[PDB]
Amino acid sequence: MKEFYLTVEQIGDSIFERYIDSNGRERTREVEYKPSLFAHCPESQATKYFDIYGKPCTRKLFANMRDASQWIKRMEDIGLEALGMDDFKLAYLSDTYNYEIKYDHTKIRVANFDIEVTSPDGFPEPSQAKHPIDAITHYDSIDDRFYVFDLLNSPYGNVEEWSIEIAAKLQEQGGDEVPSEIIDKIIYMPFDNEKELLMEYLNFWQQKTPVILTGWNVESFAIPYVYNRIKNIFGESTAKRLSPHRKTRVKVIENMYGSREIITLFGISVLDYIDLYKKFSFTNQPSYSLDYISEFELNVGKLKYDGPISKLRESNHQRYISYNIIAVYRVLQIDAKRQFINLSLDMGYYAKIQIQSVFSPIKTWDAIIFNSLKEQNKVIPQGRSHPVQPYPGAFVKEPIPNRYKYVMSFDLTSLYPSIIRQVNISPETIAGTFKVAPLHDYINAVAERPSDVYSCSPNGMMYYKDRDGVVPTEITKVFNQRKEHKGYMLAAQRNGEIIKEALHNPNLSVDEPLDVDYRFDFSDEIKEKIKKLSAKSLNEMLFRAQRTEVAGMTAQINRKLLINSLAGALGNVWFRYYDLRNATAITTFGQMALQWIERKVNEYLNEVCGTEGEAFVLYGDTDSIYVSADKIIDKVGESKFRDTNHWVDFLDKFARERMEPAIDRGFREMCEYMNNKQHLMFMDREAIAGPPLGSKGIGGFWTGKKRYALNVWDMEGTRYAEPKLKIMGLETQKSSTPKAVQKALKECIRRMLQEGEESLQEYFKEFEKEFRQLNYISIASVSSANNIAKYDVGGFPGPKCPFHIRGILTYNRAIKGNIDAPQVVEGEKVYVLPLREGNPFGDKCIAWPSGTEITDLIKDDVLHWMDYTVLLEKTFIKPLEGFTSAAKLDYEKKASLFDMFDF
DNA sequence: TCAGGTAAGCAGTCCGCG
DNA sequence: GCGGACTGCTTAC
Ligand SMILES: Nc1ncnc2c1ncn2[C@H]1C[C@H](O)[C@@H](COP(=O)(O)OP(=O)(O)OP(=O)(O)O)O1
Ligand SMILES: [Ca+2]
Ligand SMILES: [Ca+2]
Ligand SMILES: [Ca+2]
Ligand SMILES: [Ca+2]
Ligand SMILES: [Ca+2]
Repeated sequence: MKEFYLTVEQIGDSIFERYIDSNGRERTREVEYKPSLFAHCPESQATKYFDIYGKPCTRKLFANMRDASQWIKRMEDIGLEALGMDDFKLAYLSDTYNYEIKYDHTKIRVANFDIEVTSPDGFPEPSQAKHPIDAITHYDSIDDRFYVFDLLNSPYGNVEEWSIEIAAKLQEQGGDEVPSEIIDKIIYMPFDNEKELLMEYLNFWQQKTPVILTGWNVESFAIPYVYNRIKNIFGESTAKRLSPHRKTRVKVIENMYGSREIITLFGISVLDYIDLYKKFSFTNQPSYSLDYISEFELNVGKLKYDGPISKLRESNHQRYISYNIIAVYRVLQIDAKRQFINLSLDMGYYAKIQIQSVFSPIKTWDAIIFNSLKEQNKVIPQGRSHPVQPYPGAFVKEPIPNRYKYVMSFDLTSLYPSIIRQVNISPETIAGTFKVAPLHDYINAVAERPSDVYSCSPNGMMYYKDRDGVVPTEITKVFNQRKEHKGYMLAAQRNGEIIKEALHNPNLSVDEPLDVDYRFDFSDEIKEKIKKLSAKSLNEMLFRAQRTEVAGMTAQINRKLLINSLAGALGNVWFRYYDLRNATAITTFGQMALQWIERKVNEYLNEVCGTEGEAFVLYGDTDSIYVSADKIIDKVGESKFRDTNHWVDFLDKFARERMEPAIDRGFREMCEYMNNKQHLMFMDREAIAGPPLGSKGIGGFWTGKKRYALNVWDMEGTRYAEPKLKIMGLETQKSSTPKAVQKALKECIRRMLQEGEESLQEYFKEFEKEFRQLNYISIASVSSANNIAKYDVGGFPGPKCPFHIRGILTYNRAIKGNIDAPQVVEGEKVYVLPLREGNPFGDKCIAWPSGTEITDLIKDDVLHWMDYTVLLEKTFIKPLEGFTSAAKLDYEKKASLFDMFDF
C-alpha cells in the first residue's frame, strides 16, 4: 500500500513524523528537513520558478529550518519579499506525499477517553490537580476495546471491585444498563493505589499511543488533569511521556477567577468532540453537557444518580464506574451517527495538513492552494500584515410585514463559490479595474458595459477569462464533492418519505428490512416490495434512511462550509491571499445578482399575469427570492383543485417549466453584461408554501428582515408526507428561548399557518392557564456568559452590566462558602430567571450553569421567588405579539360590539 | 501558534422626559 | 413607562 502520515511536528531543526509504511506498519522518524524559500531575481535568466504573477524567483535551499527562519527575518529588515511556504511541516508533508493520499482508517489509532476525579472541595481544577484520578476509561479503535482503570483505594474511600454482571442488568433491576453490544469489549483493571494505576496507564499509552485523541471536553479537563496529576506525583518529564516525542507546551492564561491550562502534546492530534460538534453539527445548543447532547442526538435518557457526584464513588462505586464507561461509549455513538472524525480525516488528508488544523479553513486553504501551485512550479507569496477593515456583504430586502398566503422561493446554488467560478476571481487572475458607477445602474442594465475583454464584478474589478485561477480550480473540486454528497442526502430524504407513506398500511407479517442503498432513489420494484412489509421492518428502514441522510448532511454541509470559508478568508487579514478587491468582488456581484433577478422575476410574472408594476417578489436575502403566488393561484381559481397536493403539483410545474427558464434567461443576460468566463448562476425552486386546502390557515407571514414562517409542502423536490414548518429567525429558532416557550410558539405558529385565528386563540388560552405548572428549567432563558470579570466589582453589578451577567453575579453571592455549588465558566451558557421585588437574593434575576439543576441549597428560594408574570410576558407574549400583529391576527379576542350577546 | 466573512433583529442599560 | 443611542448575543445568509 501507499504510505501516509499520522502526525507531523517541527521541534528543532527536526521534523518528527509518525506514519504508516508500505506494509501497513506504524512507524516514527526524525528528519533533518532542508527547506526551500524563494527570492525575486534578475529575469534574466534561466530559473524554472516563478511567483503567481509570473515574476522570476531564485530558490534558496537551507541547511536547516532555523537558518531559513533567520533568513526570513533579514529579508523583512532589508525590505524584500521572502517567498515560499513558511510553515515548514506543510512543506515537509507536500514533499513527502507528492500524490493523492489514500488512507486506511483501520490503521489510524483513534482514542476516546474520560476520567473521574472525586473532589470533596468543589470542581477539581486541572491546573492544580490536587485530587486522585480514581477512574479512566480509554477506548482504542484498533483493539475495539474499552480499557477501564479503576481505583479501589483512595483517601476519599475504599471500595469493592466493579461488577460487569451488575453493570449489564436493567436499571429497573438494580443494574446500570451498560449496553449489551459493548459488555464483551470491556477490559477491566482494578488498582489498590493511584501510583500503580497511573504508571500502568502511561505504560499502556506507550504501547497504544493515540494518533487522534478525542472525547468530551478532553482538551479542557481530561488531558490537562492527567498531565498535571502525573506531573505532581512523578515529575514533569514523566508527564511528558504522554507525548511520543516527549515534548509539550503549557499555555496558562490567568485570573481573576481564575487560572486554566491547555497542554499541547507534540506528536498527537487532539480533536475534542465538543469542538467537532460545535464546528460541524450546525446546531446551537442551550447546553453542552454530554447528557444534554446525547439525549438530543440519540434519544437516550440521562445518566441518573442520587446525591452529588462528589459522593457518588463512595455511595455507589458500581454505578460510578459504569457511568464512566457509558459516557465514553456515548461519544462513540454520536460519532457513529455524525461522522465528524471521518470528515476530519477526509479533510486533513485532502489538504495535507495536521489533522487538528481542520478547525482552521485558513490553514486548510493555505495548504490546498500551496500544493496546487507547487505542482505548477509556482512560488507562493509571503504573508503580510494588514489592518482590519470593515467591508460590505450581502443585500437583504425590506419586506412589508404581512401574512402571505401562497409562497414560492428560489435559491442560487452555492452562490459565493459559484461567483468565484463564474467571474474567475483569484489573486493571480486580476486583469485591472474599470470606472464603477452606482450599483443601482447595473441592476437596471443602464450603466455602460464594464468591459468587452475581461470578466467583471460591479465592484470595479476585471479578471482574465482565458487563464484560470488557483482559487476557482481548487474551489470547483470541493464544490463538486459537495453536490455529490448533497445528492446522497436528498435521495435518502426522499426515500425517507416513501417509507413514511408506506407506514400508513403495514402488513400483518414477519419479515426483514430490505437490503438497499439509501443514497439512491428507490426503484419501482423496491417500492412494490415495500408495500408488502410489516411496520417493524418499515420502521427499521426509516431509521437506516435517516442515518444515511444525516451522514450525507455532514459530508455536504461541511464541504459547503469549507468553500464558503474560502470566500470569507479573502477578507481575513491572516489569509495569505487576503484581498478586499476580491472579497468585495464576490459580495458586490452577489448584491447585483439578487436585485437583478428580483427585477427580472417581477418583469416576467407581470407579463404572464396580464398586469403592470405589481410586486411579486415579497422578500430576498443574499441569494434567495420569495414570490407571492396568490395571483398565480387566482388566475386558475381555488375553485377548482381536487386537494392540497393538486395545487402543489401545479406550482411545482409552473416553477420548473415556466419560471426557471425565465430566470435562466435573466442570468445569462447578466453573465453577458459582466462578460463573465462561465455562466453558473443556477437558481432553482426551493420551497412551495401555503395553507391546507379549504382551511382557515394563513400559509405564511413575515415580521421583518430574517424573520418569517412558512407552511411548506415541497422542499427541493422532496414532497412531504405531512406539511413542515419552515421558521427562520423567530424565537422558536433561538437557543436563548426557553424550551417550553419554543414549543408553545411553534404550536402557535403551526395553528396560525394551518388552522387559523380561532385555533390560535384556543391554544394561547390553554398555555396561559398552564404556564405556572411547567418545570422551571423548561421556562428558563439561556445566554452565553462572556466578559464576566469586566462587570464584576465585586461581587456586584458594574455599569452597563448585562441582565444575564447580573444574574451570574447574584448566583455567585448566593453560593459563597458552601462548595457543592458548581461555578459558572466564562464563555459557557447559563440558565436565566427573573426574580420578584423583595427576594432574599437581593436582585432582579439569577443565573446558573445550563444543562444543570440549580443546587438544592438555593433551589427552593428560586422556585418561590421566580417571576412567572415577567417570564411569560418577556418570552412568550411579546414575541407572539410581534408574530400576530404582523400577520393581522389577534391571539386573544378584541373589542367588540358583539360582546353583549349571551344574556 | 494562535485568526472565513457581513447583515441584521431583539433584549437589555442608560438617559431624557413638568 | 417607553423612545433613541449604545452593548451583547444570536441567527440568516
Ligand atoms: N457559514 C457561512 N460562512 C460564510 N459565508 C456564508 C455562510 N453561510 C452563508 N454564507 C454566504 C455564502 C453563501 O454562498 C451565501 C448563500 O448562503 P446559503 O444559501 O446558505 O448557501 P449556498 O447558496 O452557498 O449553498 P446552497 O447550495 O446550500 O444554497 O451566503
Ligand atoms: Ca463523569
Ligand atoms: Ca443558496
Ligand atoms: Ca437549492
Ligand atoms: Ca402495505
Ligand atoms: Ca439561501
